[PDB]
Amino acid sequence: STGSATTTPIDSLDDAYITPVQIGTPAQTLNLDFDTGSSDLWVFSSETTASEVDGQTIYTPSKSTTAKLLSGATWSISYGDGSSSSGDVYTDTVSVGGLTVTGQAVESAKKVSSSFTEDSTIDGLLGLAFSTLNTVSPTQQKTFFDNAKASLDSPVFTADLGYHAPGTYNFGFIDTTAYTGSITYTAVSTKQGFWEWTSTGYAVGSGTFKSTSIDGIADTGTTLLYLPATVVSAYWAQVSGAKSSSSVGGYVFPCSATLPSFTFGVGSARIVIPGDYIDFGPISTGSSSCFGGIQSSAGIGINIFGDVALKAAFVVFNGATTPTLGFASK
Repeated sequence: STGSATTTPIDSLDDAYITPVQIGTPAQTLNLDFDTGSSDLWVFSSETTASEVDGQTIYTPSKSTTAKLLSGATWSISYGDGSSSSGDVYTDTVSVGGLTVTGQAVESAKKVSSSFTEDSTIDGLLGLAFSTLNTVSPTQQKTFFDNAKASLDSPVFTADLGYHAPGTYNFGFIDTTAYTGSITYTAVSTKQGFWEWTSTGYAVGSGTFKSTSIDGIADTGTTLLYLPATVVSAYWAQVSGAKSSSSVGGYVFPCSATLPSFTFGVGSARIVIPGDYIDFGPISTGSSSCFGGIQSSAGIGINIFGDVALKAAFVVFNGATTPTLGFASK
């Protein structure tokens, strides 16, 4: 089997991407944030504290003839950005782009943090990291991909995120028309539960490539590119007037600037992020100070190849017995 679904930016900045997901019988379609950095499929629901729901579409398990309470199971998750959610668990039928999993754990939120409430466009998350990170207790549950894998034509999914435009998540096949050149594959460590890999270096603009190992995670659920402070300083030094602002929370730059590109290495291959992808616009409405899309990972504890990086590539998440990651230009 295969599946193919369009993923759409939630706003003009590509802060996140939503993908329609069919849950239950008859189908209830929710728009979920596909997140290769986590492993829970959770949704706003009829059980979510009413004051914490503000415009989201909810899953109502009592209206699904295939929903079953997973007795005794609870979940609770905290994300790198400080947001969180928790609740109980149903199993139900879940379909993405024509690919159907029966008996998928659907984690129903009883509580969500303010960041989730305040974003009316995201109805929940669909985790695509390794199932070892799944938070359901006392019986850990599998991701949608893990459940689908054996049935897929090939045990892979691909992320093709757009810049200020829709893109595609495919399951079970590689669309050879969706990228240019060849896909370069690179090793993955699953030791921390992530799609963790090592970039071979970077360049700023038309500058020389610096060969250096940068361990990080491919994370569709993180907006920005978080890299070591040395790398980030070298980038922003090429933008007149750019500076790190402790009050704003990262590097800012004059909105009148033209940003240089940023290149990262994948083996001997190179992925170029155009400068415009690094512009996250005014820090507040009407400001001439703009927020940067490349930020320091210092104090996150891990480097994160988030959407800023991934949207410059066609990315293969290869879930074979020994997982790997593939990157192609597009």
